[PDB]
Parts: sequence; C-alpha cells; structure tokens
Amino acid sequence: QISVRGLAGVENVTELKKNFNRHLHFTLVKDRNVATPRDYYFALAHTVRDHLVGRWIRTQQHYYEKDPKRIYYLSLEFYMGRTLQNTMVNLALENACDEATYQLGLDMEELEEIEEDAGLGNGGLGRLAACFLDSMATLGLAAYGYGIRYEFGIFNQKICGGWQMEEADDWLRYGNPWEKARPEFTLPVHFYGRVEHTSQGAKWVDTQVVLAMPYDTPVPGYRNNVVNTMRLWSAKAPNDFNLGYIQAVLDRNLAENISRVLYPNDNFFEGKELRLKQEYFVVAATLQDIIRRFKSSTNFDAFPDKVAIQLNDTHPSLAIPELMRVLVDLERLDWDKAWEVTVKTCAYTNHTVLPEALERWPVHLLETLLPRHLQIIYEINQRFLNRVAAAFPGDVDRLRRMSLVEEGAVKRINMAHLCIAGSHAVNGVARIHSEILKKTIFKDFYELEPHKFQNKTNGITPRRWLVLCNPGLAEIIAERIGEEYISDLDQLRKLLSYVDDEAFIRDVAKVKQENKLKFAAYLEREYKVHINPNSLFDVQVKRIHEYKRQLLNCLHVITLYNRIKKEPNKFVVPRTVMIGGKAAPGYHMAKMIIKLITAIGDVVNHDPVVGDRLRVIFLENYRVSLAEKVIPAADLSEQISTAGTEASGTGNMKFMLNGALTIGTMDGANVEMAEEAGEENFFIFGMRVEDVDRLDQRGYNAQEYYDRIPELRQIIEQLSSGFFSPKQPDLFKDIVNMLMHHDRFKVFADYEEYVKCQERVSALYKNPREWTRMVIRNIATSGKFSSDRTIAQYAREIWGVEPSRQRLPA
Amino acid sequence: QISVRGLAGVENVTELKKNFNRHLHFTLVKDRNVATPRDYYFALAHTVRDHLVGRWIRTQQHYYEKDPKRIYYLSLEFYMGRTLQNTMVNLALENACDEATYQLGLDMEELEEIEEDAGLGNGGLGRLAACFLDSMATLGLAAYGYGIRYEFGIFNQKICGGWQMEEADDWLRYGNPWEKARPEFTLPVHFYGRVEHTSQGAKWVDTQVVLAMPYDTPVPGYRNNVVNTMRLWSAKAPNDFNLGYIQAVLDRNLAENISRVLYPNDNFFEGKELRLKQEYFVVAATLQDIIRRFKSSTNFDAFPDKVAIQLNDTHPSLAIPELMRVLVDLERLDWDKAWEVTVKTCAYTNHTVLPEALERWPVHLLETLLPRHLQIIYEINQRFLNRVAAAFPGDVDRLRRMSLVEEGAVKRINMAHLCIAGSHAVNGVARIHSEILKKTIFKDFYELEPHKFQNKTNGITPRRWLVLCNPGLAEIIAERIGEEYISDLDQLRKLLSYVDDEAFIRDVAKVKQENKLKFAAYLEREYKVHINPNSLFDVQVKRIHEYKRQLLNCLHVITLYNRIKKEPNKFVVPRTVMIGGKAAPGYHMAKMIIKLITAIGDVVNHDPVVGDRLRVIFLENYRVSLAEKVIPAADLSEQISTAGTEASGTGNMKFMLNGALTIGTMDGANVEMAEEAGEENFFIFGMRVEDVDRLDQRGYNAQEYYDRIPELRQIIEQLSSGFFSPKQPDLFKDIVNMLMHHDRFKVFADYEEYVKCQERVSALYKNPREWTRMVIRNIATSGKFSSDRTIAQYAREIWGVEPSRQRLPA
Ligand SMILES: O=[N+]([O-])c1ccc(C2C[C@]3(ON2)O[C@H](CO)[C@@H](O)[C@H](O)[C@H]3O)cc1
Ligand SMILES: O=[N+]([O-])c1ccc(C2C[C@]3(ON2)O[C@H](CO)[C@@H](O)[C@H](O)[C@H]3O)cc1
Repeated sequence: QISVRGLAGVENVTELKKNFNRHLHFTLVKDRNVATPRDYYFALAHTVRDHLVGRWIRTQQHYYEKDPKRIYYLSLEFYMGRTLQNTMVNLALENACDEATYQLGLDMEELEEIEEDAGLGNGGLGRLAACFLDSMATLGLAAYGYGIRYEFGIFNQKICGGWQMEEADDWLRYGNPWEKARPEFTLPVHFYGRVEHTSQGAKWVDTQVVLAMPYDTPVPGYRNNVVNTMRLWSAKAPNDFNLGYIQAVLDRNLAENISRVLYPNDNFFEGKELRLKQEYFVVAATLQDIIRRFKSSTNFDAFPDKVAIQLNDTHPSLAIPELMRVLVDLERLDWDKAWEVTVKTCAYTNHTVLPEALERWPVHLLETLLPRHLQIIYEINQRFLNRVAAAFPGDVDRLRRMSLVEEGAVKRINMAHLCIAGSHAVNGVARIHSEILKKTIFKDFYELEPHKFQNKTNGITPRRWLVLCNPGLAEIIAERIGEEYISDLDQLRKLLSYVDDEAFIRDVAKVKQENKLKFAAYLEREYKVHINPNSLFDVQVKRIHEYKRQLLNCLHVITLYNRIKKEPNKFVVPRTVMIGGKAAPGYHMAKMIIKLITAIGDVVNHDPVVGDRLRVIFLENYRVSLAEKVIPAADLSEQISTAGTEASGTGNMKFMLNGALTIGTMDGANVEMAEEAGEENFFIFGMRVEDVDRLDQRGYNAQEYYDRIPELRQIIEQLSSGFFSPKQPDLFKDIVNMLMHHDRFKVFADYEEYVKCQERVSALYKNPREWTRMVIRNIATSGKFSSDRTIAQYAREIWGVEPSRQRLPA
Repeated sequence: QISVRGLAGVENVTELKKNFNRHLHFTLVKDRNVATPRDYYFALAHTVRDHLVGRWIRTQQHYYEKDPKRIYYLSLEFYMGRTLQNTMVNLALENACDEATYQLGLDMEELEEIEEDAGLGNGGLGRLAACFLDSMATLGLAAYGYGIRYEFGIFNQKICGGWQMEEADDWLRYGNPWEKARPEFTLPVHFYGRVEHTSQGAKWVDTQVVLAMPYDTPVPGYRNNVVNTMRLWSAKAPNDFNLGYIQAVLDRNLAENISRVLYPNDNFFEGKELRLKQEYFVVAATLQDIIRRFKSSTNFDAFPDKVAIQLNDTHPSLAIPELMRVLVDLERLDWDKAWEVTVKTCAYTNHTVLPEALERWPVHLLETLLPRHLQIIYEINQRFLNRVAAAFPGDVDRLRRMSLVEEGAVKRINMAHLCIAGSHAVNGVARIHSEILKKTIFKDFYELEPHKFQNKTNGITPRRWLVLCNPGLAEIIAERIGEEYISDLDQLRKLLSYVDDEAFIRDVAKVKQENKLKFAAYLEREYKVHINPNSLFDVQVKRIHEYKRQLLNCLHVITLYNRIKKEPNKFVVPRTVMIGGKAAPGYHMAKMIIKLITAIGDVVNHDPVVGDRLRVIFLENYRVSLAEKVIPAADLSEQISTAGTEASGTGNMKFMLNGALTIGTMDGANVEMAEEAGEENFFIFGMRVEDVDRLDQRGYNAQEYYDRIPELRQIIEQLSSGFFSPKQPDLFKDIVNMLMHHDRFKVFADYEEYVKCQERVSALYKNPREWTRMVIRNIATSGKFSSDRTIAQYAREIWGVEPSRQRLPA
C-alpha cells in the first residue's frame, strides 16, 4: 500500500504464504478449520522470526571474528512492548506480510493486536533502555542488553468504581515466540555466607546458590542486517536444593522468586531484601558472562579496551564491588590495578534528583546478604575519602557529605556515591538535569573530579515512534524528502521549506484527522466510550505522580467546566481531555488522583449543558501498545512537571515527532525542545527553576493563591464540599489538605499562568492553517531527539567506539 | 542394519538430513561449529516429531467424524520413559534416521542417551498405564490418557556412603519437545467454599479457583498411522489471585504447587491434603473435558454409550461423586437417572491388597476441601446400604463392614468401597489377585453383586520391551517367523518348533552374551565398576519394599559368600548379583535394606579369596531407561515376593520376553507365567498362599527357623555382631530385630527352599545348551503377557468396544 513499508515481491509473498502454512501445521498443530486468530498470530510470528535467525547467527559470529569492543547495558527494566511489527519494519517485510496474509484471507492489523506487550519496565527508564537497544543495533555497535526475565511485568490496570485495581500481567501464558532459552549457559549466583581470611586473601564461603538461566531475544537494527542480543536471566533452584522430601521440593519457590515480579515503583525507593537480591542476581550473572566472553578472545590491562559497562541508574551499582571481588579475590590482581580497570570499564547514568528515589541500602542488609561486597565497599570508601582529604585539607563536613557510608539511626550505603567513585563517566539525561547535578546533589563530586561529568540528552527511536505507530505521517514525509530520515532524523529539517506549501499543510492535517478518527473508533469498540473527533485532543499520559502534576491539569479541567456553566451560550473550542497512567500500588495520593479524574468525568460527561464541548476520559491501562495508538492522535501534549523535577521526559519527544503541539514548563528536555523549535512555536508557561528556588527561600504559602484567585477558591470549595462526590462528601479531603498545607510541587503557584497559556492554545486551534504550520515547525526540528543521536554521543564520548551505518551481508 | 528396524530409502534419508539441518538452524539457532551432542539430540527429536503431526491431526478429526465410543483412562501416574526411539519404532523410521545421522557424522545411540526419562510414576502402576496407552493406539481405540503434568517426577537416586540420597528430577529443564501446550483449553477447578440449598437444588459457592492448563503428548500406534493423545493438566493461578501487591503475586505459588511434584510412595497411603488436591484437580478438569467433547457430538441417556471412564486404582475415585455433582447440580438430572449413567460409565481397577496402601480419607479433610462431594458420598452410602439391608436382612455386621464411611477415632471414607458401589466393573490384575479380592477384602461386595467382578491379567508392550530394548533378539526371531508377532505376540508359540534347532540355540545364546557384554561395558563407563561377563547375571530390580523381599535375596548372597569362605578351593558357578530400586524417602526400613546391600558388596567385592566368583552390585537410580538396558542382559529374574502380596508384577513379564529364566514364588502373574511355560521350565519355590494362611493361623515364629537352620543362624550372628559394619557394630540392629520379632512377610519361612532352588539354577547354568533350550520355551510362551491381549480384554469385556488392527491412511 504505502512506500515506506517496503516491497511486496511475487517470490517473497509466495514464500511467506507457504512458511505461514508450514508453521500452522507443524508448529501449532492446527488446521484452518479449527484455527483461531491467536493461532494465526503465532503462525505469522514464527514466519517472521525465521527471517531473523540467519542474521542473528552471522552477526554474533562476526563479533567473534572481528573482536570489537563490547558494550554491556545493564538495566533492571526493559520496556519492549510488542515485537512483531517492529521486526517487520526493521527487516523491510511489512508490505510483503500484509500482502501474504491478505491473500490467505487474514487482516494483519487484527493479528498484531493479539500479541502481549513485553512489559518489563515501569515507564520512562525502561522504555529508554528499549529505544537504546534499537539504536545500538541500527548503529552497528556490538551491544548486549542484560536484565531479568520477570515472570510478571508491570501489572494490568483495571478501573473499578473509579478506583485503580491491579492484576498480574501473566505475559508468558501463551508462550513467547521471540525468546530462545539457553539452559546450557546457566551460571551460579551466590548469596549470604561469610568471609574467611587466609594466607592468600579473602574467601567467600558457606553460600546459598541460585542458578541464573539466560533467555536470549534478538534485537534487529534498521535494514542493516545486524541482530544484537538482549539476554535476560531467570532464577532456578539447584537440584540438591534443601536436599521432608515434598516440602524441600516445594521450597524451591523461595530461590526462584527472585525473577518472579517487577517492582512497580516509578521514581521511588523501597529497601526490600527481594529487590536487593534481584539487583545482585543480574550483576553477578552478567559479569561472569562478560569475563567468559573476554577470556575467549589473563591480561586484564586490556579489559577496558574490550569492555564497556553502562549502569542504568544505581540499580546495577553492585557491578562495581562485584568486579573488584572477581579481580581481587578470584583473579589475584592487586587492589590498585583492579580499581583502575573497574573505573575505566564502568560508567553511570543518573535519571532523577528526587530524594525519595535514591537508593540508600541499610548496612545490615548488605552485611547479611553480601558480606564480602560490604567489606569491599568500606575499602573503596576509605581510599576515596583519603583522596578527598588530600584535595580539600581540613574540610571535615565535605568528608561526611561525600562518604559512601551515611551515619544515622540506621547506617546506609549511598549507591549514587558508590557509582560516581567507581565510574570514569557520570551523565544526566538532559542539559538542565546535568547542570542541576553539578550545581546541587553532586556538587562536591564535580569539584573533585570535573572531567567525569557529562550530559547525554535522551532520545526516542524513530522506528517505533514514527514509522510503526504513524505510517501515514511517515509516508507524506517520505513523499517529499525520501526515506533516509528514518535512520538520520536530522533530515526532517528539510520540511521547513514546506511550511508554506499548501499541499503539505493539507496532508499533515489530513493525517492527524485520520489518526483521531481511528482512535475515536478504538475507544468505542474496546471501551464503549463516545468522543467528538472534531474536538481538540488534549492528552497527558505518563505514570501518576505528584511531581508530574496531573492535579494541575485537573484544576484547569474544572475551570473550563465552571466557565461553561457560568456562560453556557458562549462559544468555546471543544476539547477531549485524556489522562492516563498507572499508580504504584502503595502510593495512596496517586490512587486518589486517579479517583479524582474519574469523578470529574462523572460530573462533566453527563452535564447536558456542556454537551459535546468538554469530555474528560481516563485512559485505562496505559502501556507501550496504547502509547502507539494515542500519541499519533494527540493535538496537545501536556508536559507540566514542576521546574527541576522531570530529569528529561521522553513522552514529550514522542508527541513532538507525531504532530502535537506542547504545553509545558521549562523542565527536563522541554527546554531543549523549545530551543530546537523556537520559543514562539511552543506553549511555555510557569516558574523556571530559579523561580522555584526563590519561592522555597521565602516559603511556599498556598493560602496566598487561594485568597487572591477567586476561580481557584471556587474549585477548592467544590472539592471540599462534595460537589464531585455527593455520596461521600469528604472523599477528597486528603487532596485538598495536601494542596493547601504540604504541596512539595507548588500546584497553585503555576495555576494562573497555566490557565492563561491554555487560552492561547484554544485561540490557535481556532485557526486550522496556523495550528498546522506550527505543527510542521515542531516535526521539522524534532531530529535532535532521535536516540540514534543519543547513542552516537555515548559511543564517542563515553564508550570509545565509532558507530557504523554499514550493512552486514544479508 | 537389521530388518525389523525398517527401510532406509534414498528419498527418506535425504529428506531427514535436510529437516535435521533446518531444525538445527531455525529451531535451535545454532550452527555445526558450536553445536553440542544435546543440540543434535533436539534437532533429531524435532525432525521425528514432524512426522507425527499429520497423523495426529487426522486421527483426531477421524474420531470427530466417526464419533466412536471414547475411552478415558484416568491415572495419577504415567511412567513414559524416553520417547525418541519409541516414536521411530512405531513410525518405521529407525533405520532411516540411523542412516541419516550416520551420513551427518553422528551416532544415533549416543544422541538417544541425552533424552531425559519422563518419570511421572513410581514403578509398576505408572508403567502399566504407559504400556496400556501404547496398546490402545496399536489396537485403534479412541483412547485418551488423562493425568497431571508434574514439574518434578520420581526423584533421582544417588548413593552416598551406601545410603540413598534424593534429588529433584528437573526433567523439564532443557524443555520437552514432545508436549504441545494448549493454554486455549484451560478449565477452572474449584476448592473449599460451602454448600447452599435453594428452591432448585444445592449450590457450591464461595470457592477458591485454580486453573487447569492442558499439555498434549502424542501416543503413536505400531505402524497403523493412529496417534492418540495423553493430556496432562498443569496448575495455574487466576490473574486476580490474592488481588500487599508483591506478596500477592508471590503467593500464586500456593495454587500452582498442586502440579509441582509426584508423591514418591510405592504401595503406601499418605493422607496429605496436597495429595487430595491433586486427585480432585485431575478429576474435575478431565470430567469437564469429557462432557464438552460429548456435547460437541442434552440427552445423557446416551452418555455411557459414548463414554467409558477407567479408574486406575482409587486415586481418581472422586470421578464418581464429581460426575454425580455435574449431572444433578448443573445438568438438573434426577438422582436415580444420574446414578444409572455414572455406574454404566465408570469401571475400577484394583492394584493391591496391602492394607497400608488403601486410601481412607479423613472426613474432616473432605468436609473442608470438598463439602458438596462429602454430601454426595453420604447419600451414595445411604442408598447403597439400603440395598445391602434388603438383600441381607438383619445382618448388621455386614452393614458396618460394607459402609463407605468407617467409624473410629477419626471417621474416614473408604475409597475402594466408593469405587465398587459406583462402577459396573471391578477387576484385579492377575488371576490369583482377582480370586483373593472375591475371597477376602471384597467378599461382601462379591456376594451382593457377583457380575461386577472380573480379572484382567496385566501385560507389557512388546514394542518397548522387545523391539526397542532388544533388537538383536527381535531380529533372530523375525528371521524364522516373520514380523507379525510384534503386534500379535501369541505368534511366538511358533518358536517351540525351533527348540531342537542347533542354529537357533546358538543365536539365542549369542544375543544374550552380546547384551551382557554391552551392559558390562555400560557399567565400567558410567559407574567405573568391573564385572565378569561370563558369570550368571542374577537380577532383582523393582521398588524397595519389605513385601518384595530383597532381604531374602540378601540372605542367599551371604549364604553363597559363607560357603565359599568355608570351602574356597571348591568350584562354584560364578554369579553377578544385581539389585536395584528406589526407596520411598520416608520408609526407614527400605533405606536400611539399601544400606545392607551396599555393605554386603563392600565385604564380598574386596575379599581376595572370592575372586571373580561372586560380585554384589547395587544398581543406582533404577528407572525405565535403565530397565531397558539391564533386562536384556539378565540370566535370572528374581520374583520372590511372599505369596499373596504382589498383585501381578510386570517386571516378571519383561524378563520372560527377553531370555531370562525366573526364580519365583507362586505369586501374582508368576502363577500364570509358570502355567504358560510349564512348571518344569520355571524355578518355583516356597510357600503358596494357603501355606501362608496356615502359618498365620498357627502364629509365625521366626525363632524356630533360627534354631533349626545353622546356616541361617550364622548370617544373623554376622549381622548382629557387626561383620558387615565393623565401624558401626549395631548398624543393622533394626533389620535383625524385624526379622526375628515382627516380620510380616516371613523371610525365614522361605529361606531353605529358596537356597535349594538356587542350587538347581546353578546346576542348569553349568549346561549352556539345556539352559538355552529352557530359555527358548519361556520366550515362546510369553505371548499371553502382551498388553495388546490385556487391552483387547478390557475393550470387549468392560468398555464394549471392538479393537482394530486396520491402518488409517498415511
Ligand atoms: O525502579 N526505580 O527505582 C526507578 C524507576 C524509574 C525511574 C525513572 C527516572 C526517569 O523515568 N523513570 O528516567 C527517564 C529516562 O531517563 C526520564 O526521562 C525521566 O525524566 C525520569 O523520571 C527511576 C527509578
Ligand atoms: O501411589 N500409590 O498409592 C500407589 C502407587 C503404586 C501402586 C502399585 C500397585 C502395583 O504396583 N504399584 O500395580 C502394578 C500394576 O497393576 C502391579 O503389577 C503390582 O503388583 C502392584 O503392586 C499402588 C498405589
């Protein structure tokens, strides 16, 4: 049908059809008479998977022969989503499979909807890892993603009576065609035990053993025949485990629980033992794999020349003392040499400045679980603090501030401090965030080792986030400037010369309308909700957190409702306000915010006076597959975090690429987005970081705003009195109390400017032509936000490797 | 190489080679440069599996079109062993695959050794189910085996310091190529809850739900293109299970533990809740499947015309009240009609008379777990006892004896009584056993309903137990009488005309010598033990139990040793005595017997005066794959249970078919074996059942034998004094105490006749020609013991279906 989806050749279509029929018979053990849509999905998945294998084997043997420097990306989260369409896109198989399935009497888009998301992440951090894997393969880097194969990913969210309910995401129920179990490469991981000092160094003895079994998933690059590997470890009990008999076998579950479930906290630290076990499990298994592969190329001087380890936040921070453990205790290297190798091998990416998200492990936990690692951490701290003392003599408070060990009621290890000490590079994820790191939380470290500190602004893959989810936009762009931009997104700048092109303006607006129609149809089918497709689609989708200020959005929604009710016969630009996102199961306030949103919807959506002018919808079970549907349909992207709180954001970039305009604070990557597009083409409002600082120095008093803004006062009085909960008048008392007395994120302080800015959005939307011209200027300047740019920078500035767009032989 | 292994055609070999290479590439994702023997095994298994699929699909659609009466064989155990060779044998692919792998530079026999046993059974009962499945497919019956897919089968046995150690049999670690998961056919199973009485019958409410997910394994018939199904259920938690969050997900293990592990008890009842859950789990899921398939053919009058349910012992006995539950509570049938259908549908096979093996469930367990089933059981009992009272008026003691409810300290339900009441046929498993049932434990029931009671003497499949494990013998037989005997074992009678044939005598003896050489080589390679291949191979392999009297064998071994030590320079026929078998983990005496055997070996095997004249070896980890190796190599089969204790035995039949002579008591199928071969061709000794009864009436006094037999006295004095345990003098005190004071199985009573009989064995072995002629007379009369004969009898006399040897189209 469309050009960017590749060729549908007679030979290819014929071959795909026969392999589809082969798999249905031999693999699924079904015939066309009893086969269901799910059977058809699996037959298609196996058919496409077959095309990966040759490339996968030859890529990995190529790395063995050429022996390039290997990049190991360690993460506790990989939010991969669906794999079928992505694989077809990267292999240029989409049109061919579309034709083949059509000739078999099947609709491929229907089949694609059957696949479960691989939901092995919480949101932004996990999705970044996934975009990064795609870019690393596209840029021909010898890269390996390493993590945990959770049996249960992020929970499925159900909404019952306006409240979030959680259910287990049993994503492996029907099997995972994309993974290859590798039980032959199983590795032992040690826990507990004790340290024994001998004539020749320390020994870690009397340990409990858990086995780490790897599952490998292919990661295809964009049309370059490169297929890299994501290796995820699964926990297994040894066969003599606990070996009355029956209970011993049943107790194997205790060891195997390590890989059972993803912790569902977004930007929050929970110091549970099981989480620590997960973190060591991934690190210990991965490092053995790294060392084995290095030895199969004695001389560890060359280790940093052949190995780069990237720590995705502090979650895999134990890699630092684990590498030291292996080099000192097992390989018999002297401390100083081992440390030099470790520092040159490891690099650390920080993803947030929120204090509650920072990992600070109680010493007593590490003492019991990982006694040798604690000893190593103490020794690292002593040697590091000796360096600080030499550089800043007499500065005793600096010594306590910089220590890896924090004193108090319970002694803790600061994992961020550990990472900085043991890494040659430390980066933030957007320019403003990286600057905040050097100015505030890591100021002392920057002063000691300025060369260590870098910025690497986040990005998103244009394969998943344009070509896959928005083929219509990809096609109209390709019609004018060709296909090269898909792996070189800076080429979108060429679209600036089409901003006054009448045909292009029409096409851009047509594509958006088509996307909105499709999404309005999706909503009616799966959720029985009706929306006006001519209204402005106002979208805020992201995890529910106070810092992200879904509450500020709520206040605007109520303002709009109250203004309509005051002047019902006055014209207003119609809006569909969509808010979606999951709350962490133990985060009470986040769960109350979800309830508020649905409660507002219950009032607004059923008021006859409002009509079709305002609709408020909560998007249930927000996840990667849903993002692919809603983002192409959006007109307005809500990126309204308090300045200085969102390290980068990546959702923001997805909306920019897909033809939505942005309303946002000068926070995270929003700053760079506005810089790229021009401030005139962005709806910027509210306090800057400096303004938040001034308010903090003075003391934030919410009452002041309540007293001086009558429209704001009305809303608070409505919430308190039970206007949005008639049967339970005091339901939202916690929310009002927080807003009025202990709001860390200053919702009221940005209210007036936010409402004002929203009026300017509505004004522009009244002029379709000028709205679309501004959209074109956003799409055209979104190139910087490709994860190909991000990864090229990591490669050149941290890892010391050169990217390559050269094809491997097919 | 050999005829019975089929043709190796040019087209077939070429095709097998290319499909092997295809699977290695696309399925295993390996190339020849990094592939291991295990990879090669899996490539072969997938290649052979491909040949099953067409036949599997067309067999099942054939049953859908023809709608024959379906046979459902319910068992908690299916001891399948390895599948690769069996599949090749039944599909006539053995020589072709041998050639194809040879041309690829691989040894197929080496590859076959990689496959794990499917060890989902304890011994005889589980292996009977497996032989039965093979015969049902070979006889073209529409038969389905239903059970549980245990994650862990029978434990692997290790011997440490002469003691049994258990380890988990992680049989699924590398995956199971033979099963097909069918998550789409998952069914709910209910536990706990309460009974609610309404205007329209009882309702079972407030239940806990566990999901039953089926895995299907193909069961190929012998060269008839029939492929039946064994469906095994796996336990799964529902997704809202226990739905703080983390613990709820972790607690899913509680539901899923149902299918975790096989209870390792052979002939012993352990009244644990988890075992009851397993039994209901299989029954509830299976019955829903049966009813669904019946409805997809309202009128339950035809149910028994279309469905037969065979209960393999009392383990699936809950099928009776569960069928009643479904028919009465859910389908709204009247009690009397439902009962008529149930009785006509169900049949029960009893497998033992040992009191400790009989299932007697505490009422309080059933009350809590299955409250509705208990109510139904009570109602069945009341109506049954009303029938007894009408037939035998005033006989109050008969009423208490026959009741399904047993009174006492704890009230219990007798599951055997439940099965007899609710089945139209009740059978024992050998003529003597079936007679014992009518004369003793079920006398009252036989008197009430004589027509119900039948015999079905056990059998073994000649495919696995001759063609597969002993191709050399199969071939020399085929050379004379053709190939028809493999599916018509009665044809072996034709070999009686070759008993004086000098060429045949030589060939039979040659095949045995070759088998002995191969096994002697297997022992040295995998276990580093050296044996004389010219010695008589004296073998007792079976589960370790007091009734099987491994101890009597031990006494003879010591007698032989003591006689050698008394007269060292006197000639004796050299023996290798091999004893193998697993002990239940909680069975202390059985574990002590294993220790005794190894302790005797430690003394005998290292005495320089003995030389190579006597060797005592404990065969570690006895299992189906090991049986296939040792049975073809045996000269003497030890079947020495106390008369009236071994219901049938099946190991006995395997040895008979493979050219060993039998030393045995008149117990179980031994009686019929001797009847078939002629008593002159069997080494029969010891008490008959009537002799055991006489001794019981008089009182068994072991001291009498000790006092009157000096050779026996010596052995007891050696055991007591510490001759076989110098470092721990009193180690075997429990054994001596049991033998002397509380021996239920009268070891001493058969000692003299046993030793005498063994002398006659040694005498015959001195004359190779006459030994072999007697062997030929055993092989020639083993035909009755084919499970094809057994299944034909079940089909005609219980199930009301006719077997068929007709081919389905290929
Ligand atoms: O399980 N955690 O402890 C955890 C999860 C997710 C995060 C984050 C941090 C964050 O999103 N999720 O990383 C993204 C990728 O760099 C940024 O775009 C977000 O601004 C940041 O909040 C931090 C810690
Ligand atoms: O788990 N159980 O409760 C259980 C297991 C095995 C058995 C048996 C009974 C037995 O062997 N195993 O059945 C065979 C097949 O009919 C007979 O050949 C044996 O004589 C009998 O002991 C009974 C009960």
